[PDB]
Amino acid sequence: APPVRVLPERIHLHELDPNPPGPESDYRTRWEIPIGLRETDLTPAHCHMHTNPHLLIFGAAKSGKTTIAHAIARAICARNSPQQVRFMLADYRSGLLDAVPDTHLLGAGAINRNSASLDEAVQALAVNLKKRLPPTDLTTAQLRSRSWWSGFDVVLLVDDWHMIVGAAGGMPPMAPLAPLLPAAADIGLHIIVTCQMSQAYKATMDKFVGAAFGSGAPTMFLSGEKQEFPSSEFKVKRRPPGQAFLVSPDGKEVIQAPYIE
Ligand SMILES: Nc1ncnc2c1ncn2[C@@H]1O[C@H](COP(=O)(O)OP(=O)(O)OP(=O)(O)O)[C@@H](O)[C@H]1O
Ligand SMILES: [Mg+2]
Repeated sequence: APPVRVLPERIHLHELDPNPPGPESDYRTRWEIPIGLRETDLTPAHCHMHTNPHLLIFGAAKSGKTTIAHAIARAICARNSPQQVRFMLADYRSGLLDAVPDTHLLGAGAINRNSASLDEAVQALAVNLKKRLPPTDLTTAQLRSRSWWSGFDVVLLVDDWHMIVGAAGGMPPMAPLAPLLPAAADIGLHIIVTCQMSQAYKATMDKFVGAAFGSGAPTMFLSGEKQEFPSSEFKVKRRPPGQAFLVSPDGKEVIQAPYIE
């Protein structure tokens, strides 16, 4: 009678990521980010952010959204120096002060806790990021190689998308950045967005989260009520905190996302 071992209800980031490679490594190694422990083998699943730049995290109340975003930002910072990565945060509920060490923050206005701050920061970011757009001049050998510009990748770490949408009036938030999203891989842009499950369905059809979702961004479906998001592809159901059905074009599987105090 074989011994039972199930997906543990709490896995620390150091258990998921005991041997992180460092800034010394190449781009591919620096952006192979562990995001959780698979139920099938207690082995890390990864965000291949060197190829698909984004990650979406959907979840009901107290399902672990903020902590997971914290933990994944840490795994990214373990792999990348402040010359290789910079973080801009949307943190309306003010829970991500320590998600990133102040060495890796994108300037003095990196942490935005309200609409006025975020609008200004997103304006400045889009102006800077558009400078990295690929010319039609160059050769496709330079396209995947991203050789026409050098600098840090930008991670847009966005907690509680539903609040940003609600506090934006009727205007779309991230309007300056949404047009650049098709070129995210070419300009080194990564968005990591959490959203309450009750609004995540509406979010999958907007121009920011929906652009990443419709283009195959890996998506954690944490605990939620099936009727908030009933599409049978994803198995939206009540889950322990941190447990998620991870969906990408690369497959669908149950993971335990990392915890961090
Ligand atoms: N990866 C995880 N694994 C297990 N438990 C977790 C994990 N992350 C968070 N938790 C637990 O779940 C609780 C809620 O965590 P957290 O605030 O991150 O979720 P949330 O979705 O941001 O909640 P809120 O609805 O307040 O925004 C915490 O008390 C924490 O102990
Ligand atoms: Mg939260």
